[PDB]
Amino acid sequence: MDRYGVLAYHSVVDDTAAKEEKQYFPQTISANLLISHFNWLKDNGYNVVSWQQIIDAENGKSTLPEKAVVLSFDDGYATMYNVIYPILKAYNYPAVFAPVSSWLDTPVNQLIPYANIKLPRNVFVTWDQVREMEQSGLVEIASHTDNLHHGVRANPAGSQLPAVVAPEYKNNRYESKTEYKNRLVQDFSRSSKSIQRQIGKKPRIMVWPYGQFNDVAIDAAKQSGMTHHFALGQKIINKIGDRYVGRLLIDTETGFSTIKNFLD
Ligand SMILES: [Cl-]
Ligand SMILES: [Zn+2]
Ligand SMILES: [Zn+2]
Ligand SMILES: [Zn+2]
Repeated sequence: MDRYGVLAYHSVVDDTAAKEEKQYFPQTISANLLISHFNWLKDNGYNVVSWQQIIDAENGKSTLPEKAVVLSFDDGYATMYNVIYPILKAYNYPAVFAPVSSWLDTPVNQLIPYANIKLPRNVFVTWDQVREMEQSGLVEIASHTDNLHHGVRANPAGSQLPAVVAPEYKNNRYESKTEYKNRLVQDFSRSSKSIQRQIGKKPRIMVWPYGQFNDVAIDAAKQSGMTHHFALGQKIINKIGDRYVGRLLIDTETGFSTIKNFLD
């Protein structure tokens, strides 16, 4: 066919504990739930394809199988390497991984400023780990911004919005449209270079933090080679060649009927 679905995952842990009170990051699920999805896909005729097969399809080099599905993992959590990757290898499932590049670029001796707190560097993967995963041929490296996976103050009353989608209010004023666009263009361009130099491939997908984007962000990403962009459930079916790619956001309540209705 000419259609494909996309699933969006974040962290995956061995812990089967109920998660609501455990202080993980949002949308963290259990490895059992992940396996259940991986089993349900293959036992229902869904074929996991790599991003390369998508690109090969749009370029008229090969066709996709029926009920094509892409798997995607956001943020750069060490669980990508420690929990997810062994499972991808066991299933021979490829995937797209979107680490925040300034998090990875943080030296091992430093914490990562993250809203009100500072995180141990090994919450996240190292670049050695990313190289190994990419070299397997199973994992495509996408961008998830360099350092725009945070909020900015978006008004004088102290409202905070994702940095990608809001001119910043600081020094008692709003960014100019030109300042705001510049902020996205340079961050995205540093992300592309940060990934390229470790990995050998410029990323060719932008994955938006929190699913949120706009026209300025799209054009900023496009300028650095990321015309394909991954959002969340604001679009369900993707056709070969689409720039705007929708995804299902996975959470601990995502059961088979949820996945089925989406992929239907
Ligand atoms: Cl997301
Ligand atoms: Zn099975
Ligand atoms: Zn995400
Ligand atoms: Zn994210």
